[PDB]
Amino acid sequence: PVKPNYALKFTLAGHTKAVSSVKFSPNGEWLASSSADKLIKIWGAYDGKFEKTISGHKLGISDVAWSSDSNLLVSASDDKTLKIWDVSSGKCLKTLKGHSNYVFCCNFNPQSNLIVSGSFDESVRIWDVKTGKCLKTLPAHSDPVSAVHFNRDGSLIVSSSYDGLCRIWDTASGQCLKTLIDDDNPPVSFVKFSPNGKYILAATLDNTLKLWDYSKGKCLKTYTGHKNEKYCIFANFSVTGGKWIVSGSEDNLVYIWNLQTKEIVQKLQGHTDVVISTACHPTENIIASAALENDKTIKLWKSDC
Ligand SMILES: Cc1c(F)ccc(C(=O)Nc2cc([N+](=O)[O-])ccc2N2CCN(C)CC2)c1Cl
Repeated sequence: PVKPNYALKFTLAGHTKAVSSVKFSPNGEWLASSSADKLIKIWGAYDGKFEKTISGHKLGISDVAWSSDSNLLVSASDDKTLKIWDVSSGKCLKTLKGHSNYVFCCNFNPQSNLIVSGSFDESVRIWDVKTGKCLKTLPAHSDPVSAVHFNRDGSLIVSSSYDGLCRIWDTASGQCLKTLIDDDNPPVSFVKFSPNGKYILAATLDNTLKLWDYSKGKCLKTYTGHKNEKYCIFANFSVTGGKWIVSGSEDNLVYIWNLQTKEIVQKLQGHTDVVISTACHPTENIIASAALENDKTIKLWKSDC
């Protein structure tokens, strides 16, 4: 339809400090969350039912990501490591050591034989999942790296940084293939490829989201009306029903825009602190949102379209 009708269905409480990231498993069954409380929690994606806690990091966790088969998780921590987890057993399979400071972001490639990470140390690292060895260290940026993401076939990596740049990397060679810069270079707080891999969605700490044609190297859409000047807030493409852009905001709301018209179609009220993370379910019209220290809860919202 014209607008979605997301309504609050479940509030997931359990973390005792700020929640940093929420991610749906590719198979749609689970939600994983990470927190400053050093814990990963697993929850039912459709019922919000608490499943289990996964522990081991020595400091707070900034991000979590699923393998393509929904069996593994990778986490990125202030303790300067990433950990690879077998979700079913809760086992830490590997600890990925190499970054010299806080690890902020992580992702598996589609094949899930590789992990990419970004750190406060200004590097992007590519890791082998099976051995846990660092395969490449990319001298990616001149300030902390806020996000890293593989494209649809894993041949490219996009990275964003407080240095105001988005960079595109060849996975195989580690070569920088593109540096994206618009009219200014405010800190880039988030970036990801579109599902089809033709565009990149990037957030900057000037209350702006932008859709880029990275190949042409041109900004196609701009999304505004939300508050984002301090925190690295995750954004998403919603594609299960109407085509939306979804993001958290520092006014405690989840914002939803029409991708094409750039109009705000919904604002979701409920959280009591900054909404730092949102996720969109892979097959159903379900959004997960998570908030910082004064809230500590995760919310599941559902729409008919
Ligand atoms: C709750 C919590 C932690 F326990 C640890 C780190 C963070 C955090 O702010 N991570 C972060 C830091 C920077 N930075 O200072 O350059 C940039 C990006 C992130 N994040 C926020 C969480 N997003 C899922 C991943 C990237 C957060 Cl929110």
